[PDB]
Parts: sequence; structure tokens; C-alpha cells
Amino acid sequence: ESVTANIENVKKVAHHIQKLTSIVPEIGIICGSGLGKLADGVKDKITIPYTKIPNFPQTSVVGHSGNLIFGTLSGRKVVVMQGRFHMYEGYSNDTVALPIRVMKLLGVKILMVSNAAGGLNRSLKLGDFVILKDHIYLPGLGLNNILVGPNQEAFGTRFPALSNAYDRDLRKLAVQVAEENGFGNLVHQGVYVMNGGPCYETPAECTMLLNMGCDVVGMSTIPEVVIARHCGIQVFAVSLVTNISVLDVESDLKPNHEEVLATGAQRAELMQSWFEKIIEKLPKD
Amino acid sequence: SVTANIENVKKVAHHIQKLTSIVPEIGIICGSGLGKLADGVKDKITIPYTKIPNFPQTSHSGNLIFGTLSGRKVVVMQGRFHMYEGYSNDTVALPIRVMKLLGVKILMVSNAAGGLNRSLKLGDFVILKDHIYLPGLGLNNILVGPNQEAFGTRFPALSNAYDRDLRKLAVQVAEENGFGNLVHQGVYVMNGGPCYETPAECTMLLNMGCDVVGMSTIPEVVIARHCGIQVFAVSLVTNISVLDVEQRAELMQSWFEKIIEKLPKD
Amino acid sequence: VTANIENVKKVAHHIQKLTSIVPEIGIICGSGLGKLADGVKDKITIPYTKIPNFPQTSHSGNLIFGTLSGRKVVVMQGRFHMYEGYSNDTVALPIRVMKLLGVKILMVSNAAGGLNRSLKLGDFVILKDHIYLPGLGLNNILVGPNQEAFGTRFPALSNAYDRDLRKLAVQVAEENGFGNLVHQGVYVMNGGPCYETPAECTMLLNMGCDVVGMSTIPEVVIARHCGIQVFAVSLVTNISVLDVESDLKPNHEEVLATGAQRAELMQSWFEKIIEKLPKD
Ligand SMILES: Nc1[nH]c(=O)[nH]c(=O)c1Br
Ligand SMILES: Nc1[nH]c(=O)[nH]c(=O)c1Br
Ligand SMILES: Nc1[nH]c(=O)[nH]c(=O)c1Br
Repeated sequence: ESVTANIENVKKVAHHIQKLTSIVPEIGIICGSGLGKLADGVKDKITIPYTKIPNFPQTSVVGHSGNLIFGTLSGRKVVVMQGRFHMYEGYSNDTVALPIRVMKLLGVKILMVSNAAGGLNRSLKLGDFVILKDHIYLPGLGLNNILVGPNQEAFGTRFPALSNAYDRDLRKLAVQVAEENGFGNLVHQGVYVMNGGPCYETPAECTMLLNMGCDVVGMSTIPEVVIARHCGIQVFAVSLVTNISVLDVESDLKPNHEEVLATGAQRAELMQSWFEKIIEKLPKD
Repeated sequence: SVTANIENVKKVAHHIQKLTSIVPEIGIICGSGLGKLADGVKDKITIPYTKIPNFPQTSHSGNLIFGTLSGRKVVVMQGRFHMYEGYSNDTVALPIRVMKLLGVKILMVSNAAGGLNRSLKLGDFVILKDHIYLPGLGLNNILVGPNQEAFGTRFPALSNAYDRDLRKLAVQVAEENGFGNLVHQGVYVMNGGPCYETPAECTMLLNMGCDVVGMSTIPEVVIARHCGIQVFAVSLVTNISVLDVEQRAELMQSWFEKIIEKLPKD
Repeated sequence: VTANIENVKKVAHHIQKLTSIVPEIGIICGSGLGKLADGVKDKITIPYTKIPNFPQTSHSGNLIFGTLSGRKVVVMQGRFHMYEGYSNDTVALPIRVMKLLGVKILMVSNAAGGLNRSLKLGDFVILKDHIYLPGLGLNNILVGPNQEAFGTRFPALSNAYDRDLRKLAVQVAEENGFGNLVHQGVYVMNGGPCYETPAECTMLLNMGCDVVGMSTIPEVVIARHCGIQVFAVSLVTNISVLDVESDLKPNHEEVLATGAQRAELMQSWFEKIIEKLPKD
């Protein structure tokens, strides 16, 4: 489980970070599919490798450590997480939760996140943006909920509600910004379902998930969202449709990570612009 | 914690049998309204979990309460062990297996649940007639691990898990006492928890054929059926699930008491 | 013991010192395949107990090497089901060893409940797809660091049940007079060890599932991950009870009996399939 995401450990990490930077983030951004360039474009940044933060969880992309990036974006103070902790990697609940709880103590009020997802809904097109308006946490309904274990009262309640988990005001703003900027047609809202992974979904699985009312399927994000809502951080989440789910076994169509990465790199520029323009218009401030 | 094997369970049961002469035939786990019941058991002996070696401990320390209720010898279990708290399979199972060794023939369980079925109202009683054990189908079944053969078989059937005869009687008792309009029978689905269910989740669960949702009870029911204890269980509907993002306690304890009065006795 | 390239090579090498047979087909005995090892000619039998670091399972399991239908095979007698408490690495290691040993095709049988209302006791349901409930729910056998010598981080499962093998299996059945017994269907894994409730069966049927069992999928995922072609068949050992009022119920002794009844046929079917596999 590594180090417990309790108030004492989370404070020690926040304080270490606060010695490394004077940027107090209002907005946290977890870089997923399509956000690689956003991460790169933060103004007046300070980059802190995970390896330099005692008790911060460790992750790499082929040996290269993840980073926390502080600075501004559209004139608002941000922390960007470049490097995520996916459960199919075997990370514990505490490992995944600790960074989100650190954001809470640093001052984050709003969390923005992207991911790659397979398009289940038959109206979706490759490269579409699907704003999350709800989710189905399959691991969580099992006994693999990120909050399973003693509750950390300092951060939230034993039985958190997930009613308005995907803040309806942030969703309205995101849609407006897309419409205003000419790409409203690329933007949908939908139900995201988590497959613990790391296998792509079989056609029978995709058919089942579609019939359950799911619009997109992915392997990430929900656990971070749950920790965020648990501690009162407002959440905005987007899936980039990186492949269209195959519903028939007798198809030679096949999911592959290469094409998922490619759709991500191709949409990165537009996704960056969307996020920067949302941020410019975020409520208050 | 300690493996819920026959030796560890025998140890605990044998200890309790030195503290009470009461051989319980009915076991009761009050989840929803109340406690109380326990309200009312006579000639009672109260045993803190903390005074029972190798017994699981709460995280108000729980109690086993022995005595007579509606003329029958009972053990009431006050203080539950839920999987969302992080308890192990063995921890959750041990208390139920201890009941088996003490003489328990019938387990009666109450809980609070969210109403999925759109015909349900706040305060309705939903007798479980079946369940969907999501964690169990997903490789988190309380029986995963070596089978404890002294207690039951490797692949238990869950046919008549919620004894149909006990359900008929419970319905008869409710109807005789004028609250039969509050009683439904339904399928309970376990959400591992501890998050409440999203509207998308609730919609899927309803469409899976589920009537109520909760985070408990099924693990205990599985262990009870595995060792041949008959089960009766009821959900109190304590909220109505939202499907789109866009003193009842006292009636229940009274119902349980009146059922026990009419239970068969060997 | 991690199912990584180092540990798996060590096991494979030990095995290679005990047999010169380089298997091209690996077979996992489940329901109906009890007799299969007996047909194996020029066989050597290697108890799991005699293989350092190979996982161990109860009257010790065996690896049987030899010739079946003119082809080199390794038969696995004794499996590792997740409801017994086995680890991901424990289940995956034997499959990865098969791969290092030269296996190109895995054939597997299992017992399953018949969800599809047209199924009959003793029918054969060739798997053409699956629903891995434990895998959707974060208990996927591949969870953890990906072992790159074996395969990719995100394996696809689109033709997991090799269609061509499926076509041959059906052809063999039809030409041998038991085509009426054979179906193709979707298998759903229940992590187990409980039989499914009536409400659970109804839900699974409505999910598009034809049969339900507690095995096989984890091994299939590992095989596919390392590029082994898979053929898998469920024997319908009991008809799922969907009606909570019903008197019918699954009985494990009847399940065993049904599987054993079909053993001779299942054997013949597998042998005749292997006989017709394209060789070069
Ligand atoms: N990027 C994708 N594509 C897919 O088909 N299923 C998934 O879980 C992810 Br992540
Ligand atoms: N009491 C409730 N209400 C609900 O909507 N969901 C639950 O899991 C429980 Br417990
Ligand atoms: N043999 C069976 N029968 C059934 O109804 N469910 C199962 O999971 C297995 Br294995």
C-alpha cells in the first residue's frame, strides 16, 4: 500500500512541496490522453520530479519519472500532474489517493482530468470529446473501491455521495467554450465506465457495457475522481475517443495502444486550447 | 486475521460456552432499525467482543447478547463487520461460524438499503428473496481461499438461500399485524462500497433486475448457507435511489419478535 | 514466484533437461478430458512436485509430454483456480512455461452452467468470446507490472478464441456425427466458489452470456498476451436455474458425473482436431 494517505503523511508531502515553490494552485490538472501539450505550455513554471518529493508515489514512463508542474495557465494558478498512477499497474489505494489529497492541502479547488477511452455509444466518432457527466465504477461496486479500508476523516466522510460528481456548472462552461470556439460538434456528454484493465474489452464485454447505458470505457480516472469528491474538490473530466469499440467477434477490427496514442497526439493541440480557454473562464477569480 | 477454521472457531465457541449456559437457536444481526430489539431480550447476558479471545473487534465496542426473546433462546450480534472497512474474509466469517458452533439454526438479518425498484417508498420493508453478489462474481467472494471443510462444501449451492418458508411466515406475521402493505420481497445487490451509488450505477443495477442496494449482508448470508444455517433477511428502504444526473426501526424489531414467536422449534 | 522471464526460463530449462519433447500444442484438462493423458503415446509424466518453482496443487498435478494424433503435446493435469486463493503469478507461470517450451496452440475444457435456454445437459459450447467479470473489476490476471518479454501492456482480445480453430472443431464434430451437441457461445467468469443464484443467472443471461464458469479466462488472457492461439470448450454440466421459486439446483456430484459421462467423446473430439491441424 506504500505510505498511508492520512493527514500526517499528506501534510508532510504538501509542506515539502511548498518549500520548492511559491505557486499556490487553485486548479489541478491530471494529464491524460491529449493533454501532453497543455502540460508543456504552463507559464512561469517550476517542475518538480516525483523522485525529488519524499513519500510522493513513484511512477515512470519507460524509466522517466513523472513530474508535478506549477505555474499559470490563462493567468490562473495551476498544478499539473504529468504522470498518473493507474490501478492496472498494481498501485495501492493509498498511492493513487495521496496526490489528490496533497492537491487539496495545497489549495486546489477544481480538478480537470482527461483520459483515453473506447467509444461504445454508436454515434461517437474517432477523436470526439466526451465530457463525463456520470460514471460506473465496476471495480468499486466489486470490493475494489479506492476508499475501501479505514476512512481518513480529515479528508472526507465514511460514505461519500456522488450525486453531482461531475460538476454540472463546469460541464456547462466547457460546452459553451467549445461552441464559442467552433468545435461544439466534437463535444458530447456521457457515462464513463471503468474496466480495471489492462486488457482491452472483448466484443461481448463492449456489448454488455453499451447495454448497461455506458457511452465510453476506459481504465482510469474514476478512482482519482472519487478521492477528489471525497475531499470536496470540484471535478471536470473528459474522455477523448481514441478508438471505436468493436461489438462483434467476427470483426477483424482490433484495439491497439499505438493508434490510441496517435489519436491522443493528434488531438492534443485542440484539447490544450479547449482547456486553456475553459480555465480562462472558470468561476470566481 | 485468525483463519475461520474449525479449530479457531471451536476455541472461540468453547470460550463463550463457559460464559453462558444459553444455547442460542436463533442468531440476530440488527443492521437497520435498530438495535432495540436486543431491545427486549430477557435473562440476558451481555458479552463484549473485547472480552472474547481471538474474536474480531469493532473499529462503542460491540457485544454478543444472549438471552430469550419471544420465548426462544437467541444470540444478538451488536456491531457488524463490513468489507468496505477493510476487514478480511476470515474476520467477517468467524462470527457466523461461531454462531453455528453455539447451536444457531436460523439467522435473521436486517439492513438499510437504497430503493432501486420504482414501486418502493421510504420506510418500505424489502424481504430478500435473492441476491446479486457483485464482489463475489468479481473474485472477492468471502469463500475464496482454501475451503474449511468442517463447515461446508467447496462449491455451495445458493438455492433457497433466503428460506422460502421463513419468507412466507414473515409475510403472514406482517399481514396479521396490519402492516402487510409495507412489505415487499426483492433482490438485494451488494455494492462493495463505501461510496453511495451514482445514478448511472443505480440505473444499471435496476436493469440487472435488482430491487434494493446495500453494502453488507451477502457475505454473512453466504457463510451461513455454507454451514447450513437458514437465513431470513430484510432491507429497510432508507432512501430512494436517484436514476438520472439531471421507529420504522421499532416496527421492524417488533416484526422480528413476532416472527420468532412463530418459528418452528425442534 | 513472479511469472517473469527469468523465473519462467528457469522452469522451462529444468523441464527441458527431463524431456526432449518440444510441444507445439498445450492442453489444459478440465471437465470431460480426464482420460486424455492415456491416449498420449511415448509419454513422460512429470509431477509438479519434481519441478523447482513450478506451482503446486493437490495427488500432485502432472505435466505429461508426448505424442497425440501424430503431434507433440504437453498436457496439464491439475489446474490453479482463483477461488482456491492462487495468485496471478501462480496461474500465469505454467502458461508462460508452455510458451518458452514451444507451444503455439492451447486447448482447454471446463465445466459450465447452461444459461442459454436452448442448451442441453452434456452439450459442448465452444467459446467464441468471454466476459471476464473479475477482470473488469480490477482482479485481472495481468494487473501489476507488465512482463515485456511475454507481451504488451494493453493486450487486445478481439479474436481471442481463434476462429479458424473454432471452424475446424465444428467441422470435426459434424463429420463425426455429433454436430448436434456443439454450439459456440459467450462464457462469463464467476470468480466463485459459490454456484450462481437465480437472480445472478438471470442477470448473466441478460448480459448476453450463454454459459457461466469459474475458470479458464485467466489462462486464456495469459495465452493471448504471449501470442498463443486458444481453443476452449465448456461442457454443459448443469442447466442454470433462473427461477428462485424452482426446486432444481446445481449439484456438484451431478456436475462431475455429467462431465465424466462425456469424457470419451470429448477425448475423441480433441484428438481428431489435433489430427487435422495444419502442420508444416
Ligand atoms: N483507449 C482505450 N480504448 C478501448 O477500447 N478500451 C479502453 O479501456 C481504453 Br483506456
Ligand atoms: N442506505 C443506502 N442508500 C443508497 O442509495 N445506497 C446504499 O448502498 C445504502 Br447502504
Ligand atoms: N459447473 C458449473 N455450473 C454452474 O451453474 N456455474 C458454474 O460457475 C460452474 Br464451474
